[PDB]
Amino acid sequence: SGHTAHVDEAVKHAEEAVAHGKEGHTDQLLEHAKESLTHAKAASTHVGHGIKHLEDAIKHGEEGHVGVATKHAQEAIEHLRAS
Ligand code: NI
Repeated sequence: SGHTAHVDEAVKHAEEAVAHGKEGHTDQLLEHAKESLTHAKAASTHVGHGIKHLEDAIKHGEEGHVGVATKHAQEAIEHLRAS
């Protein structure tokens, strides 16, 4: 897709990852963070910050720290929305 659609899908999935994370839905946050990341990579400086945070969100999620994965996914949205 073009840049716009990828950024949009990256934001939407990151929003859904955040929403899952606040509910403690670790695997669902992971599923969406990974979809967000695929789109953010396909959209590829705002985007690069978003990618870094999504990668961090996935690492922390895989580590059982869904609060920390959530915050990183929120940070990714801020950056992706910047872009
Ligand atoms: Ni594309």
